[PDB]
Amino acid sequence: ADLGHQTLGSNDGWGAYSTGTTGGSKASSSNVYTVSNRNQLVSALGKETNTTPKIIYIKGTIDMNVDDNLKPLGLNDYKDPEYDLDKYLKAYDPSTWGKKEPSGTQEEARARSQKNQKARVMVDIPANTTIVGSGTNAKVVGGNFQIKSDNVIIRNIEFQDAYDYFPQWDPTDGSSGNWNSQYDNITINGGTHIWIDHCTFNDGSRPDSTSPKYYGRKYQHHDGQTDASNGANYITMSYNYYHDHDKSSIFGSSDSKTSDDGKLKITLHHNRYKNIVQKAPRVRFGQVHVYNNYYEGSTSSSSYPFSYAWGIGKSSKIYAQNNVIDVPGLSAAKTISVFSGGTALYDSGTLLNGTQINASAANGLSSSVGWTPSLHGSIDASANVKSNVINQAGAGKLN
Ligand SMILES: [Ca+2]
Repeated sequence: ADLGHQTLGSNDGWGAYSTGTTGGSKASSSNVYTVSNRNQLVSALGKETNTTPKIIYIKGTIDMNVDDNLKPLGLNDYKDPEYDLDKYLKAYDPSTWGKKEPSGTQEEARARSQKNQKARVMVDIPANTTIVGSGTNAKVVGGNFQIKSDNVIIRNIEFQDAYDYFPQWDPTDGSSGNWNSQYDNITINGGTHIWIDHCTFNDGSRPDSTSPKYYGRKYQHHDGQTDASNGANYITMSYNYYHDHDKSSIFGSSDSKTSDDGKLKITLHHNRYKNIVQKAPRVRFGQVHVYNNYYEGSTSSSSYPFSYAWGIGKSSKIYAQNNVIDVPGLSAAKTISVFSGGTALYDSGTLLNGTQINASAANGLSSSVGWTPSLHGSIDASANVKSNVINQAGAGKLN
C-alpha cells in the first residue's frame, strides 16, 4: 500500500491495542483529498460527524494564520480594539500589581484577542482519518491540530511555529512568574488509537531567542509540540524529529486528574530530540514505553539549553529501554527530573555521553513500575540508536 493507505503495524506500540490504528485506510476514492491551503484543509476535514474513512494529502505549505480569502493575518488583525501591549505591561507589572492573577481591562482585552486567533489556528480532526504529507516539503505553519476522536494517523509533515500572538502573564507560575501561551502543534485531548510518525516539529522562523524578555522572563509565544491529556490512550509516536523548542511533550495535564490512571498508554520510539529544553516527555499516571530515542543538546546553549529529558511525575510508570543521550557534562542523575508523587522508573541500556548509566538508581527511585510492554517491534542495541535515528527520523524521509 501507498503512504495514504498504510496502517499501524499490528505490534507497533500501544496504538496497536484492541482495534488498532487504521486511520482512513478504508476510504473510497471520493474521500481522498489533496489540499494546499487552509480553506481546502478545513473543507476536507468537515465536522465531528464526518466519521467516514478519509485520506488527506497535504501538498506544500499550509499557513493557518490566514482569513477566508487566504490573506495573511498578523497581530493587528487579531487584536481586540482595547488591547495594548504597553498598557498590559504597565497594568500587571509585579512591582505595582503584585503576585495576583491579572484581571481588569487589559487582561479581558487580551483574552478576547486570543479567542480571535484561536478560531483560525485550531482545527479538530474527526475519527477515521489519515493525514499525510505529499513529497518531501509538506508543511503546516501556525496551526494546532486537536484530536479528541478515535483512529487517526498523521505522517510525513513538518509542523512549524504554533505561535500565540497574546501570551498571558502568570505571576504565580513557578518562582518568578512566567508568560504562557495556548497552542501546540498537536494536542491529543481524549483521543484514542493514534499514530504520529515521520513528522518534524520545530519553532520555524520564530525561535524563542527572537522574543524579548518582559519582567525578567522570556515573552513565550509557544507551548507544546505533542501533548496528551484527559484520558488520551493507545498512541504510538515513532520516527519523529523534535528540535529547537522549549517544552516538548506533556502526557497527563494535572495531578488531581485521577481518572488518567490506567490511561495515557503511549509508546515513543525512534524519535530524535535536538535542542529541546524540557519535558520530553513529562509524564503523570501513564504506562509509557520509551525506547530507541536519541537526545542531543547543550546546557550552555544560547537559544534552547538542555534542562532534562524525562519528567517523572505523579504515579508515572515509564518503562525505558536503550535510549541514547548526548549532552556534554551532564551527570547521570540530571538526565531526568522527579516531581512530587513520582517514585518509580524502569530504565535499561541508557547511554549518557558514551557510558552506560542507570537514571532510576541515581535518583533513588524504584524500578518496579508494575508492567512490561507487550506491544513493540524489534529493539535496536543502544550502540546503533544514534545512526538509526539521525538517518531515519523526521518528515521528508518517506513520500
Ligand atoms: Ca499544551
